[PDB]
Amino acid sequence: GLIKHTEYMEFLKSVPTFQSLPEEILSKLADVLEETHYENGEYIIRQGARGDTFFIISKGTVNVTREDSPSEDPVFLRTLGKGDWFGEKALQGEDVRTANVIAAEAVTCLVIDRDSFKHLIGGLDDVSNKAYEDAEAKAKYEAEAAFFANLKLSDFNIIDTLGVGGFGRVELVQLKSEESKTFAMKILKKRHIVDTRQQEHIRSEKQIMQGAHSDFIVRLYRTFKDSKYLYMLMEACLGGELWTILRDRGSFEDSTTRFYTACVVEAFAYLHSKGIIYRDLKPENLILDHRGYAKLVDFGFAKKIGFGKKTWTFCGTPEYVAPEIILNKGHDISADYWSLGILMYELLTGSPPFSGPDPMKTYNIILRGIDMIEFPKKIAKNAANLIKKLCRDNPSERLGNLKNGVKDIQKHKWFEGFNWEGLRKGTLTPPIIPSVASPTDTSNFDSFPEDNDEPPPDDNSGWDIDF
Ligand SMILES: OC[C@H](O[C@H]1CCCN(Cc2nc3ccccc3[nH]2)[C@H]1c1ccccc1)c1cc(Cl)cc(Cl)c1
Ligand SMILES: [Cl-]
Repeated sequence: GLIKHTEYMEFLKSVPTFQSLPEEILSKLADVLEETHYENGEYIIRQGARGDTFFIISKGTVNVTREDSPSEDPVFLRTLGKGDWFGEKALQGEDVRTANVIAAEAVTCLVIDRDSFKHLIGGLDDVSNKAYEDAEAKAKYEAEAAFFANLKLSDFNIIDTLGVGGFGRVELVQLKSEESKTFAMKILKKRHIVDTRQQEHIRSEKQIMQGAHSDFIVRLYRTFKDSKYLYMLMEACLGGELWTILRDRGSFEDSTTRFYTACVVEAFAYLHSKGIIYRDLKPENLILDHRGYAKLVDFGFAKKIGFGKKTWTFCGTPEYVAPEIILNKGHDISADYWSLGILMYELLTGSPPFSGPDPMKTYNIILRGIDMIEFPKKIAKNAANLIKKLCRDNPSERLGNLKNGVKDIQKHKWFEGFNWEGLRKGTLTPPIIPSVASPTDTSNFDSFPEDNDEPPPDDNSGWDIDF
């Protein structure tokens, strides 16, 4: 009735994930949630039983257990209480139960069967169904952390090397439990991080790349650590390094450059919506996937910055540094729009616009401006017009940092005919289609010799505590 319905309504509002949901759904749940009771030691669920009902705990506690074999004692897993739940696989179709749920005292559950759950599912098209699908997406990422949190470096095999540098190297790893699942394992020498004073640069890289969920940014699942190296488990983008494709091809066509520039625009639009400056854009920071879709890979120089505030660190490759960084005036999200203009220019000509024989000479030609450079005939009138709008000296006057934000870059003449929606959907046909025969295919990468040198010194300082 009305009392019991409001009591279920007031209860669901106190449950961690169910409180964020619309009132429509909460009332529809409270109409069909049934109340079941159990005394101490009573089995709510038995392992191996076939079931169609989900349970939320309204009163008491239960003890979740599981036996891994017939002739092996049952293992204890956890103790759930008020607001917790269990049995949710039963709602998709999976009948067989994989763990025993025993009552620890007098327990009361609010229950819903698969049929009743499946029929409540079918509310308002984009009103009720909007926040539900977003709540189940938001929920999946804590479960992804839990999956990777149980693994160890010992659960992986090295397939082949993807990259090598002074930093360490990127190895293609294969999960032992699943031969179809491949990841890029970036292994970093800790003394190189300490020698370069990159402790916080990498501490922020972990925080940002794990927090990010863009199809235009390489995913970072988790990290590991030992006394010598930091290990970073990311997604495998087997399409190849953009800087090698650009090297092998020399330069890129207007249409080819457009697709890659657009992939960056979406990546930036995501980062900028969270107050994150990238600051490291250059062909080296881009990697294609097996479809030929580009993603940003290194977040070493990226920084989370509050809305309306500036940062003052002087870093980055001299050819991509914005004027406000050089001038020790502050800088924000708007420096990434400058980098987009520089990236466009190099992708179309094979060489960026500002370059001197050393950093200080390069910084002098950047300060003279984009208006002081003659654009080759190769660069199309529209591409050149966009590069000049993105490379304006004043960060306030810059395209992307004006009235409409990143939509002003998206809406530019150069982008007329560009299917922005098919790019976000993944249906737009890329310009360079890579040949990836399997998840273990590193043929789109350079050949790297095996590390024969001895390992670096230990580092047990403790700045790696979070890894
Ligand atoms: O699958 C059932 C679905 O799952 C619940 C109960 C089980 C956990 N999950 C969150 C969740 N979704 C995941 C998807 C993938 C991996 C882990 C995940 N955890 C919850 C949730 C909460 C709000 C919106 C969507 C789902 C459910 C949704 C709602 Cl709104 C109401 C009920 Cl009674 C049941
Ligand atoms: Cl993603």
